[PDB]
This record gives sequence, C-alpha cells and structure tokens, in this order.
Amino acid sequence: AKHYKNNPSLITFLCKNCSVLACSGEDIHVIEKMHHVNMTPEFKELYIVRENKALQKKCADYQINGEIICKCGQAWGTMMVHKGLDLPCLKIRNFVVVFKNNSTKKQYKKWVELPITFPNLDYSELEHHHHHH
Ligand SMILES: [Zn+2]
Repeated sequence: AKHYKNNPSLITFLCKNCSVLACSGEDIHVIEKMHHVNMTPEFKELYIVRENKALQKKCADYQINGEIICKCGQAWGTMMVHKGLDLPCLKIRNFVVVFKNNSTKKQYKKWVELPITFPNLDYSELEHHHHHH
C-alpha cells in the first residue's frame, strides 16, 4: 500500500457482465479498513437489493440484509446496515476496473490487489458522516 496512488478519481468501475458504469473511484469509501462501499444517492439508482439467506447475518457492527445486484442481474455485493445507515458493499471481483488516460481494463480478486488508496471511515465516524455530508 505504501506505493499506491491516493487518487481514486483515476479509476471507474464497470459491471463485469453488462459493462454499465457502476461508479467512479471517487465515490468509494473503505469502512473500518475493510468494507468498500459506495454511499452516494446516485449509486442507489443503479442496483437492486434481493434476498439471499446464504449471505444475510447479524454481526456486531452491522447486519447484512440482502445482496446488491446490477440491473442486468449480475451480483455486485451485499447490503450492510450500521445503526440504520445503508452501506452498499462492493466486492471487486464483480467489476472491471478502468484506469484513465491509458484506458486499460483490469480485474482483481481482492480490493488490496488494486493499487489505489481510498478514504476511510471507521464505524464510529458513520453517524457523523451521514448527518453532515
Ligand atoms: Zn450489469
């Protein structure tokens, strides 16, 4: 991570199945150094939440209430909820990542494999973040 670029605007995420633009890297936050989410209102117009009892569960710091999928049907991630706040969690394996100016397409299995550093919000910062921003 020390040689990563802390410039998320360099990348865009496309659904690996239908190629639709899911979001810019600028719309991603990492939560408690683990979960990569997109909490913007615009992103909510692009996914559907469906039931998936294999993935739903109650955790100490969040609950998983469903699976997030693209309008085309391709799974994208999970719907986490922390203290009533929605955390749409993206699994990088469901997307194609495009880097600007070089426009080269890439696929990854884990977020740590993508050499980009994103802004972090610990769980303890979420209520404040949603109240103000
Ligand atoms: Zn799709």
